[PDB]
This record gives sequence, structure tokens and C-alpha cells, in this order.
Amino acid sequence: MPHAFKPGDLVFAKMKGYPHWPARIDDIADGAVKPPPNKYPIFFFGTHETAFLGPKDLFPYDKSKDKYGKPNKRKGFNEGLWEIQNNPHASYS
Repeated sequence: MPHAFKPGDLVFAKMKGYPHWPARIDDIADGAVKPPPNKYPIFFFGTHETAFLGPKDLFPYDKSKDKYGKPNKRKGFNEGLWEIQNNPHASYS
């Protein structure tokens, strides 16, 4: 049965106006800005942007990849597909 989300989990993350996007739940570095309550720091693959999202917008990667893991014209998307499949836990600093 599912646990709560934790850092390192892989997802497709949904934001209004964008396709479901390959992403991970990030850690918060020591000294870094924390997310609001009930939000997680989401690192989007490809764009390498962070937004704060709740569970309603996070779709576990294993379950969702057959639906959402397809090329998209949007900037950074296809790079993001490579990153999530091939090195999802790397440093993208």
C-alpha cells in the first residue's frame, strides 16, 4: 500500500496550463527556503525549475508513465523524459 510522498519519489507533476511533467520530490538543502505547509518542493526535469505542489497534482511515475511519458513540443520536456528515465537522482545544479 502507498506511503506518503518523500524526497526522491518520481512523479509526473501537473501545473495549470502545462502537460503532466516529469519531476521529482526534492530534498530541502540545509539553509534553503522551505515550502508552505502541505506542499512539497517539486523539481521539474528538463527545465530544472522548482515549484511547490500538493499531492493532488503529483502522479507516481511507475503508474503514470504509459500515459504521460511521451514526447511533447514544450521547452525542456523531452530532456526531462531522458532525465527521469536515465538519471532521476542526479545533481542538476
